[PDB]
Amino acid sequence: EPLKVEKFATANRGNGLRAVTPLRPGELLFRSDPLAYTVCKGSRGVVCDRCLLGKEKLMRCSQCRVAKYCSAKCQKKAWPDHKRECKCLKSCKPRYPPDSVRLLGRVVFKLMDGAPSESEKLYSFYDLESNINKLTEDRKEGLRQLVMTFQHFMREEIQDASQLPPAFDLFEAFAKVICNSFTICNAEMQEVGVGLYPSISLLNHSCDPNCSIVFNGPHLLLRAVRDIEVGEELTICYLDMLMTSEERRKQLRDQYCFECDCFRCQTQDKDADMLTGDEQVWKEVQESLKKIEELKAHWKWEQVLAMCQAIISSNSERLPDINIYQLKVLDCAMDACINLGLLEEALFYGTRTMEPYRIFFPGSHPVRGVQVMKVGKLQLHQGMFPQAMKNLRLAFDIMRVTHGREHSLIEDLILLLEECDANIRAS
Ligand SMILES: CCCCNC(=O)c1ccc2c(c1)NC(=O)C[C@H](C)N2C(=O)c1ccccc1F
Ligand SMILES: C[S@@+](CC[C@H](N)C(=O)[O-])C[C@H]1O[C@@H](n2cnc3c(N)ncnc32)[C@H](O)[C@@H]1O
Ligand SMILES: [Zn+2]
Ligand SMILES: [Zn+2]
Ligand SMILES: [Zn+2]
Repeated sequence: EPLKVEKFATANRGNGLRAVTPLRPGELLFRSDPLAYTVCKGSRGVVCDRCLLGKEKLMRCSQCRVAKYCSAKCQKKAWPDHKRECKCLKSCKPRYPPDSVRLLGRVVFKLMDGAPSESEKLYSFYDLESNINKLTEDRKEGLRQLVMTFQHFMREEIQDASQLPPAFDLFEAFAKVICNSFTICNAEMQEVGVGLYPSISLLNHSCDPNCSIVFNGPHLLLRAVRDIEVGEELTICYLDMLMTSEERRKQLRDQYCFECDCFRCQTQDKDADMLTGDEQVWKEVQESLKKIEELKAHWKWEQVLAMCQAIISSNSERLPDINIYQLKVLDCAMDACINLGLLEEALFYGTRTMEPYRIFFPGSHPVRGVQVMKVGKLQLHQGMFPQAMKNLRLAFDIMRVTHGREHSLIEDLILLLEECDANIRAS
């Protein structure tokens, strides 16, 4: 069709997107490649720099020796967007720049040297929100340091403003990046990358949204996850669902410079359940998760598992599985076990997440769709067919809404459903 969405000017939250026509759950609203993107710090050399797929088979750029790739095709295609950054990268090894700086380098190369980008159809990098009049002095110091890091990293390819676009202010561009960066997760919901998607950046936040985004490599799909009326603002949740209203407050302040007075934030919706169990215990668990989550972002599965087991099967006092810190521990342990092939133990943690995930991810949410598929997949390969089929159908009922036929993972689920169904049919 023409578009199901259009940019408009909201009353109190700058620009927004709104429905042009009524929308149903699962309808594809928009799709976009990035303006610019980069692999994350902790997944560097663990995933293809370009398609963001994992492998043990990864060849690597001998020029800079920082880029890794899954294929000759991926190395070659990533050359135009990695030609200019190439020199700068080698030229500063091994104190590597923060992701935000590498990301902005690619933005600049792309605005200088690229044709207009399809990702900027509804809204461009130039139009993005900076919140400059809301930034705290502490935030500004932080952005100054990013500007100086950028001028250093980029010295070879960029010495002055004629090499940057028309009047382009680097302080403002980092301001834009802070509140318009998308985290790119792979099919298994692990963080692998960071990109800008300027048309998608019109979406304002809601702690109970009507839309969802999902990624297939660097490609982004925006889908409705509820019914939406003509004229209704389109929204997505910018944050992890496993957070309390206080945690959301801090993050929405610090990164996005706004205050949320939605129903959930006004009522502290779910907050008491999330923090059930003994406070001294969940305090330490939340402390240890810093490290467990760091190890995870670096794919260090045996170490993740060791630390999770010391919590889950601790000799000292334990937490309910509905406690968010406990829950995040169980999830990391599950993922560790999957990636280490300890499938019975993976299933044990996975099944325990099921009921909390039902509660903390209401309606249709891609994170729940994927977790349910994962558990269903584990059961399937232990011959637990009736319980598998149950979970695979549930995953399909979520992911037909959240991922849809345009996302290749749905094809994988379809194969699992046909397999499980074969088994039952014959039994
Ligand atoms: C510019 C304003 C948008 C900021 N937000 C996002 O970029 C975003 C949020 C949540 C995401 C993703 C991206 N990425 C995905 O692949 C979808 C899944 C649902 N999702 C996560 O699970 C997630 C949860 C908390 C932290 C980071 C995460 F990636
Ligand atoms: C990705 S942008 C969203 C588009 C933005 N409103 C614009 O005008 O370009 C993120 C910024 O939008 C604003 N924003 C998003 N959700 C909001 C909300 N629920 N209430 C108020 N402001 C919000 C904040 O300025 C935030 O830093
Ligand atoms: Zn690749
Ligand atoms: Zn290179
Ligand atoms: Zn809220």
